Amino acid sequence: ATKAVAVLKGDGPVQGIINFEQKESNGPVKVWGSAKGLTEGLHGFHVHGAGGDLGNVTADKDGVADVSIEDSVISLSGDHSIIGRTLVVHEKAGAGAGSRLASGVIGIAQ
Repeated sequence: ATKAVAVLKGDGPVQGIINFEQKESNGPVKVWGSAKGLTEGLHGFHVHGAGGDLGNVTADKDGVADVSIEDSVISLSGDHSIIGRTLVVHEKAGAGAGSRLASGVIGIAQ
């Protein structure tokens, strides 16, 4: 694909949207967007399955994240295609095996 969207829905006020973008089959995916209704701190932000970790995002004192991560690992086409694989995010701000999540399966836009 060349575009895709992950609509984040979760526990109560936690929601959000995340766009992905790729130009050529082995180029860098650009992951931009935001999610709203969080707590203050860092949250585990990554794609589910093998090969899709995207570090963290910084929720501010309003529980809102802004995301702008270019990415060469993940891919819209190819074998490890994230199209269909689920973008999850921790509601619990910090470290460790977070359990209260908010998910959004990645679907095609363009």
